[PDB]
Amino acid sequence: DINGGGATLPQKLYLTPDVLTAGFAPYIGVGSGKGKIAFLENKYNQFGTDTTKNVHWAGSDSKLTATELATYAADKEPGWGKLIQVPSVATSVAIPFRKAGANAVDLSVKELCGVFSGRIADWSGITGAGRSGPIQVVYRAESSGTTELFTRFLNAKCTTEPGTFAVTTTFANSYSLGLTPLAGAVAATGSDGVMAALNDTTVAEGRITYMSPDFAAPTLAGLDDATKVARVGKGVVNGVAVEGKSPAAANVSAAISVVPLPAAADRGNPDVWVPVFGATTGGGVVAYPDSGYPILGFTNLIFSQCYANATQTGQVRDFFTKHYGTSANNDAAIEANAFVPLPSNWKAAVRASFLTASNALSIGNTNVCNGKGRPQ
Repeated sequence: DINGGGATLPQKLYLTPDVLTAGFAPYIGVGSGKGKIAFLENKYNQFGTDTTKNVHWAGSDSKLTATELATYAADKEPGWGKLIQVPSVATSVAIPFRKAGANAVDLSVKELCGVFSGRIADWSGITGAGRSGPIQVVYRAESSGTTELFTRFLNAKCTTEPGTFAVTTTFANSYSLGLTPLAGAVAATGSDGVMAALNDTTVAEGRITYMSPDFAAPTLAGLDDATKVARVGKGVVNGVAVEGKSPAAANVSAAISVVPLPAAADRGNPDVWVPVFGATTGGGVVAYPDSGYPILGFTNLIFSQCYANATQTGQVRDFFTKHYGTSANNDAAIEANAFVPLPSNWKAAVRASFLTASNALSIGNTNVCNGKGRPQ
């Protein structure tokens, strides 16, 4: 079997029957940090105790770092082939909370920033929410791609707090002044662990967090309940008050559709395949959108170009053919789990590099993978 795991943000998608195709073992959700280690170092111990198994792929919503890429290129690539890093689906980052009230909770970006910096410690500081009492932040204890996607937004947009947020996979390391300004912030492990803490009725109401939209509510409809999942984007544009949007996929799809393709000449560099958002467009960075739901990003796949086993090679190719297909694809399942399919031009680009047999980057390319590949 082909073994993968990593990011919890999309784990329920990858666990849905037939999203992963023949040969793929059930996906093991353990966090993006562990997913990257598992793949880069071939350490199945990050997935489970049966370390006779080899790792074949990972899900991650944390980008591979310069050091990770360079180390793999030097240590593993000569014998195993190039790694491949590609977007899987696009996603919002939802803000679920436990605080009763008939009023819609609609955070301005400034309010969001204050909640997560500690500047706003009481629900009464959220205009229009009709709520009062302490806010308690729940965050991911471990190295998390959800944290990376969220802190990338805070870094770009929270520009008038006392401190600043660094982009990181460890939330406790993000704010320059630390977590100390927050009173009783709670760390939990996994998307599921954070939601369990958020939903814990043995403690007082008031908790809030950042979350995969597939976990942030029991069903898609729940993402539109602003008494449980915050709208984000409240403000004033051209002199007129505007409401924020829910993190429903429909509210980020327009922004995703116009994300530029990875620069053609550099498509041999895995770093260019994962777009990141930022304050302004330029140098490969895509500006966070001024319309729709504001907090978005990509979750990604990490594979090898080459596998020692020919059956596994074909099975990986069959998965790419489905996941990036023009038709007979995973898009209905992607949408059903609160995510945004990749645009057609993105699917085509992924296929043209990693599937089309003649391409030097293609999975199982006979000239490149001659005598090479990750162990079965």
